[PDB]
Amino acid sequence: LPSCKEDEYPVGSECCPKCSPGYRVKEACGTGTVCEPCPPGTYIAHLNGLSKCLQCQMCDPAMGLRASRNCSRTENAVCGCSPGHFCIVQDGDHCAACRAY
Repeated sequence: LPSCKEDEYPVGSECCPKCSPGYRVKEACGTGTVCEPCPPGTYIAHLNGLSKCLQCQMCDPAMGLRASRNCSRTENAVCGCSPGHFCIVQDGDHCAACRAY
């Protein structure tokens, strides 16, 4: 009847622990869950009840964008502007669009 805790997600009639950041679900609990590392070029930054990780953002310099932070398992890559450009469309720290000076 009561909800799973935050570290938990629902499986069948059970409430099973989530995988730590950088990990995807290998097999559900039944015992807790057995979490296994994100594959290369993917990540997850929060606790995870998924069997998939998130694809990393990449930075295409043919659009005047350069990686300001690299993609790890616990954090996504963040894009910045390549020289000669300034950012015109943002999402916090990630620049999604550049204009030439």
